[PDB]
Amino acid sequence: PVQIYSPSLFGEPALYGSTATIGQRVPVAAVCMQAVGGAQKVYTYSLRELLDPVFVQNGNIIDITVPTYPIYQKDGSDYSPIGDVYAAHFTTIGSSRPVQWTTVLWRANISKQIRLRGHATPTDQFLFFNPQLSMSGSNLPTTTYGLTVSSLVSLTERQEEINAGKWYLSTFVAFNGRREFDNYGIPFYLSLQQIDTQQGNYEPTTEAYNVGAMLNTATPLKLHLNA
Amino acid sequence: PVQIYSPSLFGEPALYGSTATIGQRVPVAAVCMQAVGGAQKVYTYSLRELLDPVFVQNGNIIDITVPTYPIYQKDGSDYSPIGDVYAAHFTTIGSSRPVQWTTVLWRANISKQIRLRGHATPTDQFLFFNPQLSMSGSNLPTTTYGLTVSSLVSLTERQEEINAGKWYLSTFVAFNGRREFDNYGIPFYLSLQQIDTQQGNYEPTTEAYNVGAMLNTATPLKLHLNA
Ligand SMILES: [Ca+2]
Repeated sequence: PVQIYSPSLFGEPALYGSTATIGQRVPVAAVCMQAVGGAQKVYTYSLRELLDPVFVQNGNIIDITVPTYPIYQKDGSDYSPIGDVYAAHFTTIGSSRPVQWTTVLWRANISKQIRLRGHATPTDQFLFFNPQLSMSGSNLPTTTYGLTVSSLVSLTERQEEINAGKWYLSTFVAFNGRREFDNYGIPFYLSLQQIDTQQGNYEPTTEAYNVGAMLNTATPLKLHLNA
Repeated sequence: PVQIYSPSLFGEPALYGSTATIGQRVPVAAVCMQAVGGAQKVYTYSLRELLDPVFVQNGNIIDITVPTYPIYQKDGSDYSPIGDVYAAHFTTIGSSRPVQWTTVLWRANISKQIRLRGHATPTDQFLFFNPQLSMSGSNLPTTTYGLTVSSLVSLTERQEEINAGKWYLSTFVAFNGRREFDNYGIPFYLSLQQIDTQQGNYEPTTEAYNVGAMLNTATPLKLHLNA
């Protein structure tokens, strides 16, 4: 595996999860990941710049760009490649109400405006594990994580800028979803039902740190290379 | 300036702030930072182990051990050294209600049980910038940070184990406090008043990520060397 880190931009949002499919509905415009040699697809609105990443393997800084699979945009009925994925990692978060989180590291190969827009009927929800300060009695606090699920919305049309050569994170998450496909052993999940916006706390996992689903201090990303 | 990152242990709490002083009251047992050329001191119960840290300076992994100042424990009236500080950084988060935050990287020089015990009268409060998913209408969410302040408590006696050779983070924070002293340029602030548990949101800063006051994705700590 590759350990990944980078300074964040001023006010740059943290990684999060989005869903945009209910029944047969799909978003009008979104970031798409289709399986190699397959027609299956998942969607996302997650697009996070890595301002200046650093890649580390087995304690040594390496150059990832010295077997990739592309990442597309869906723009209406028109899919188009926007970059290539170098590493990805998946993990199941939770027990009786699992959240499947797939993070992919990719480098844009075109400097373009990426349109995001949900289906006209509200279908778009967003997921985040918000770190909380937990106190039981008069002891040292710990960090718990709650699952924040936004209410259903129809994502207003918007333009997001990507630049050739830059690195980007993109999650593909699902709430109690199905195994749609996998790419080089990394599964990709999809859920098709509205998510109850009332959710409890989720026990932390060391893989949720690796995929970036739960924030922690000085904790780098850690994904599998395409192999 | 050194970038630091590390994988977190299973469920390891994220960096938080602690205050333990009101008026002339000081904790019974806590981690102490003394001015290199003075008798001034600040206190904390923050003590977070870095499982397997990596230090990066100007793009390259470095061995930071090849001018340090000690970090002590206060145990009753007794003070004793427990480690040596290799890097530190300071920043203020907020305008009308500022929070002074100093993070110090240090390596333990003894393996023993460190005593934490607040004053008998409640004096201990803890502070955390909890990352939140905020949504304005039907648009992409952002990450805001609220200021979680625990209620006044008297920290129950406890023992925290440290091991010589391991790396530990420790914060020294204040809520609209005074600059007690500085160690190799990095100021250390102290607050001597109970903190109102009702607080608002704090706008992001790049320094908050570097010192680790606000969590972000794949974002390392970045502290100054001792010079
Ligand atoms: Ca002693």
